[PDB]
Amino acid sequence: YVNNKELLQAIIDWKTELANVRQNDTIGLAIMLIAEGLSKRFNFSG
DNA sequence: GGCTGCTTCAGTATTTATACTCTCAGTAATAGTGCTGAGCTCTTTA
Repeated sequence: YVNNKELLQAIIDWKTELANVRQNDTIGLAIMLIAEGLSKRFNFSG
């Protein structure tokens, strides 16, 4: 799906900003992505 | 620049497998609750 590392980056960055409102959606798109990919796991998707 | 053929779609005729951890929360059942009366307790003296 998606490089875990870049996600660490984005979230570190929203950490730093929340240390000041919203967050980037890059990480949010990736979240949708990973949710939907897990959905196709084998116990579920049944 | 208005102009005809393809086109795509739309309308007919039972019974679903694997958290965890508090942690709280406020609730509904539930025993604590105290009456009423009354029924027996009891004695009285006429």
